[PDB]
Order: sequence, then structure tokens, then C-alpha cells
Amino acid sequence: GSSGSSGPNYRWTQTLAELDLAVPFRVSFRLKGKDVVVDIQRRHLRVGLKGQPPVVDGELYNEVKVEESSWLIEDGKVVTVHLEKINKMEWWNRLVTSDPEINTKKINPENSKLSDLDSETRSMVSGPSSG
Repeated sequence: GSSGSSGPNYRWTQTLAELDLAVPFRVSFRLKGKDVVVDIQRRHLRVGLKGQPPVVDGELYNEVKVEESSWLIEDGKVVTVHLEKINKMEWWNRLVTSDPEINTKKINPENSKLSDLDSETRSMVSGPSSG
């Protein structure tokens, strides 16, 4: 990261061992481990929200122990992924060898509004049988 032109989309790092990925989302609820999308592959990290576009999608810089992978939802919105190197002794110069697609907009999206709204919800849905 940090080149001059264009910017990233999601935050990520590492520690000459394990990797760390984070993808914030503009939601109004606490995303659960169901409406999320995390395809931690050996040499490919695909992240995103179910139904939504995968913020991450490309061949990792190198194989990574997927079996020892993990991910969670921070602030019930941000999707964090935990990648593990196979050697755990190599510095990566890039998250993926081939970027996904878009790179979203600049860091800050837009904070030119004034918190002043109101709207909730409440209801149920049962699933009957047939035959």
C-alpha cells in the first residue's frame, strides 16, 4: 500500500507469520456469521457480504494455512479475516497478486450529514410445511 495514485479499500497487515484482514461495511445492524462471505483459500482470499460484492477476491501472495484460518465481525459490521502463512517467515508485498475489481472510494466515505433520524423494526416469520 501507499504508492501515490489510487487507494486501497480494506485494511490488512501481517506479522512475518500470520496475516490480518479487515473489511468495514455500512450496515445498521450486527452482521452475523451467516450473511457474510469468507472464502479463505490456500492461495486466494475472498471476502464480502452474502448477496453483496466480494470486497476481496484474488490470489494471495502465497499459500496460506486455510485449515488454521478464521474470521469474525467487528463492531457487528466490519468483517475481519485471519490468514496464516505456511512458512510464517516471509514478508508480503501485497495481499493478493491480482486485485479483485473496484477499490471503493477514498478512505472516508462521506460525513456531511447530521445524525437525526428514526426507524426500527419488529416482526416474525414462520416456515410451515406442505404436502
